[PDB]
Formats: sequence, structure tokens, C-alpha cells
Amino acid sequence: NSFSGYLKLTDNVYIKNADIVEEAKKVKPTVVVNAANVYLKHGGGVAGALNKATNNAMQVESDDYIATNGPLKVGGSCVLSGHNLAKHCLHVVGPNVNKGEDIQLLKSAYENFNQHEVLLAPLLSAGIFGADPIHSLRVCVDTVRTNVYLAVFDKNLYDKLVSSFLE
Ligand SMILES: Cn1ncc(-c2cc3c(N[C@H](c4ccc5c(n4)OCCO5)C(C)(C)C)ncnc3[nH]2)c1C#N
Repeated sequence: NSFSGYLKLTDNVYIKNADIVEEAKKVKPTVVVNAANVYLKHGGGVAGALNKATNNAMQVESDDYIATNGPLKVGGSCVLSGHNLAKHCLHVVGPNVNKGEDIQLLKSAYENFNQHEVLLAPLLSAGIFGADPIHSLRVCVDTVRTNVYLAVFDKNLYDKLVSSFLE
């Protein structure tokens, strides 16, 4: 858990302008969070990037999990192998408000982080999932009680998030 160059926002939330994949390779965290969908199909965005960094091992394991257990619920999660990126990957489904899912489920989504003492994570429901990223950061800060290190791979968004937190 050798996190470096983060800005501490609260006693348990840290943030950095970084690619979560590159962070996972450097840090070797105990848990990396995947911004997943309910069928664990890592087809693009940050899920596709984490899967590609495992040379598709994450996708094969995910397909096997879905066959036995069925899909996740929106707001839910599962723990699978971290492969070469972490000890464990916590696959979390935030709501996709661009597809009509309820933004209130973002609190349920961040509540999954509280089962793990230290996590490397992306900003849930942001990007093409359509949530307001400032609102996602506020829900993270108000919900997560364990130690979370947020990697946001966009300097423009990072600066807007920090300037909002510090108002
Ligand atoms: C080809 N490639 N290599 C690396 C990455 C990469 C993306 C990425 C990231 N994306 C954030 C995010 C966060 C929650 C998302 C989402 N995206 O997409 C819908 C699902 O929910 C965002 C957009 C807000 C900055 N955040 C952190 N590290 C990251 N690495 C990619 C891609 N794509």
C-alpha cells in the first residue's frame, strides 16, 4: 500500500490525478476497485483497462463467477482475485444514470468499500455512467469510513474536484 503523491481531503479520503491501472502496478494495493456493470463484462473504460492489464484473466474469472452466482445488483459488489494488480479486486456497480438507474444507489455502491480497510478506487458512476462527479466525491466522503485512495485519470476533472472540496 505504498501510495505516493496523493492529496489528503479528509482523515480517510485521498485523491490523485492518475490512471488507476498505473497506480495498481506501482502500489500493489491489497484491494483495487473496478467500476463494473452487473454482468461483469469489462468492455471499455476503466473496467476494460484493468482487464487488459491482467491479459484477460479478470474477464475469464468474472464469466465463471456470473455463471455460478448470477449478475450483481446495481449498488452491489463481489470480491474476486486482484491478479497482477492487487491481492483482491472489489467489483462495484454504481448506477448508470445515463441508462435510467437511480442516483440514490450511489450511496449503496460506496458502502461496499467499508468492508475493506484500504482501497485504491475510481470515482463511481462518473464518466459515461452520467453522475455529476462532484456529487460522487461528496457521497464518497460522507459514506466511506475506511481508507480510500481515489485515482482520477483526468487533470481537468481532478482540479475541479479539489476546488469543490476546498470551497
Ligand atoms: C484505455 N484506458 N487506460 C486506462 C484507462 C482509465 C480510465 C480511468 C478512469 N476513468 C474514470 C471513470 C470512473 C468511473 C467510471 C468510468 N470512468 O467509466 C464508466 C464506469 O464508471 C473517469 C472517466 C471519470 C476519469 N479513472 C481512473 N483511472 C482510469 N484509467 C483507460 C480508459 N478508458
